[PDB]
Amino acid sequence: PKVKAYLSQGERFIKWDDETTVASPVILRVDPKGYYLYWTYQSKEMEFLDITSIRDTRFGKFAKMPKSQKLRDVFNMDFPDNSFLLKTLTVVSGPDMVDLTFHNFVSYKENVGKAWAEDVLALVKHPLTANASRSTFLDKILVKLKMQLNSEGKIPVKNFFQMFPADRKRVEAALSACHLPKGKNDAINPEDFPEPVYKSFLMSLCPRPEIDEIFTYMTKEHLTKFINQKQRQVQGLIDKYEPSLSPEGMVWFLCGPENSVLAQDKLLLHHDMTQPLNHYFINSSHNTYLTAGQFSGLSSAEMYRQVLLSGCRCVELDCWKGKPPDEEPIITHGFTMTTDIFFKEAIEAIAESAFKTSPYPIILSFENHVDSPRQQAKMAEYCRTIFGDMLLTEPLEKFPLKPGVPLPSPEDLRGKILIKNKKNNLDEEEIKKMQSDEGTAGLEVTAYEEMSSLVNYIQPTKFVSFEFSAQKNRSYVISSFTELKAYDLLSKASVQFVDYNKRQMSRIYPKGTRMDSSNYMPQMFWNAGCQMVALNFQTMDLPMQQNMAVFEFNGQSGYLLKHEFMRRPDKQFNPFSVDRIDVVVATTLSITVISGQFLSERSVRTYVEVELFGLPGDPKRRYRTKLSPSTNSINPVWKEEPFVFEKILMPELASLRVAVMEEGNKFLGHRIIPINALNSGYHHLCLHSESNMPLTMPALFIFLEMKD
Ligand SMILES: [Ca+2]
Repeated sequence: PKVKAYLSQGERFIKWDDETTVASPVILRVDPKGYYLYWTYQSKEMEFLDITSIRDTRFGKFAKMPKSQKLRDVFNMDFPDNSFLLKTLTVVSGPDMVDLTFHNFVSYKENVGKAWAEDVLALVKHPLTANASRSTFLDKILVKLKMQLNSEGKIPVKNFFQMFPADRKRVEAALSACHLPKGKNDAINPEDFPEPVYKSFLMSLCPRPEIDEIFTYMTKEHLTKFINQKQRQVQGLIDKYEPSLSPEGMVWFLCGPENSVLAQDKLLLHHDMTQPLNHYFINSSHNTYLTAGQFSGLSSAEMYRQVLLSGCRCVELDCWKGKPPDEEPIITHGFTMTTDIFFKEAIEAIAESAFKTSPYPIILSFENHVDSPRQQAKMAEYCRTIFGDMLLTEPLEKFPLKPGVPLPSPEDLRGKILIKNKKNNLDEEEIKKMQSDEGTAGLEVTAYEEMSSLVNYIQPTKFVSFEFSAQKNRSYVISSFTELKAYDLLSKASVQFVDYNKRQMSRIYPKGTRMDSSNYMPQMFWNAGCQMVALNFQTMDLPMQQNMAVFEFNGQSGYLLKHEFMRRPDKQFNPFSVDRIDVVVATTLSITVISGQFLSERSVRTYVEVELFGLPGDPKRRYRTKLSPSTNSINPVWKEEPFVFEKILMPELASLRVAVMEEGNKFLGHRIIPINALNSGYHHLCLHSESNMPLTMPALFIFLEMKD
């Protein structure tokens, strides 16, 4: 995705901060490679923001507004017919959904911020941007080093120490090996640090003798043999990667884009999007308005923006009456100490962000406690007016709400918002039981005409039995279960649950005892064909690590087509009891964890954990490498046998977790990858954060092999 020329040429803005009240003129740019959004002050200083760190961009009325009187005067915000809203730009960045930074800009020229917002987000959100080769992430480092210059236009040696902080002596030695100065207060001409010199620097700092071991120099014939035998035109690869094929040439080849750990086409939108809505796994958030714990902490409408921007397609609104003297509907976790937001604010947030990154339909799960015709009427009017044409207010002509009629497809409902709401306890012991399980979901109130009229394809009803649901044969009825109730059902009525999910929707949500907003592991519910397995997006624990990872695929649309046997009515499937037909494309996966590079910002021992998520009958062994030989985190090499996952039964449903840890089990980076997206051979596995964001420094070198 090429960086448009105007972005690299730059535009004039005033950058402002509310906490400091400082407003400074800047030129804003994206570098030609699209690694950094950066701004340059009049005094020549620069600040950089990784493109991969950007979560959203906002223009006009959606941008952040200056709150201090000092800044309001500067921007003439107390004036009739001012052009301030034609000048505002906000860039939102952060390592997860909650820890957000707002970078705020006001353009000198009118209207330019719209293009900046749209084009920058397009670069950030392209499924391939985060999935570049190891070489690209290494290049990102080089570009930073060469752009962050001192007063004399030179690279301070201290910037090398900051970039590679684990071992100063080794950095000094690598600079010296390149005939560059290594003095603490020395500086380097950027002209003396082109790509080949950078490569030499890396080879000195981070030697790769484990790659030299594959040479058992290469010619055309020998390298062709390697590519055809191990990795599952050759002279052109030598010309591209050989510095003078040498060991170093092989290093760069193996770090290059010709070698991809993923079948990258699978990151793009590519699933059949024309099947009934309930034939997909749907990315789903629980108690979306909460930023932290379930019992206390801030509620924020910003959570709706954040989850929707990551392709979440099902969110939750817990609606309550205003607290007298207030008479305006609010969103909060009832009977707790969580803060309140206005219902209106949530609708405004959803309307803004709903289709920015995915065009496919969203479902709003209302948990309604507003036992007021007036306040329900306000709720319904907010939805109708703010969502406008986005709101699905009536069923589609092709899909009437009658027995035997399937749900419409994601494609049939492109750009539509669907409302899930009802459509037309007392003592200490009972309270405790409810709090431990369904929580406030056990306390919903009757819907009146205004709210009822908005409900069509997602009608919640009390579950009776799978037999009863099958008899009634209504695809437009949804059943919701706590993790506890659904576990009881999937354990005791597995086949019936899968069959239910071929016709109707189920939504799963965390039990009430999880007051710290911990998550349950989603796999067992996906295994039963459950579509909306709702998790707390503010908690990037293992469940969310998996959720973010698997939903990155299919364009981060928030929809993944379920396995054929979870869809077609003529093949009964039981995830606990596979048959001959189920296992037709079973595979055995071997992964060898060979070595790691720049794994930590400090010298500490490290190890790698590997496991598989999948069916009950899938291989359950969890592997760990030994600790690294020493506290060397620059280039540890392990001496491990392949980790074998024998008979992955239905690879489409399985994912491989590879997680890198410091001694003590402190997270450094990970990947969770659907089995069918993996390429075989020697690869440099670039590591992601808990929230699946690409990390620049750390990588693993691995060998993958798959057999029938
Ligand atoms: Ca709720």
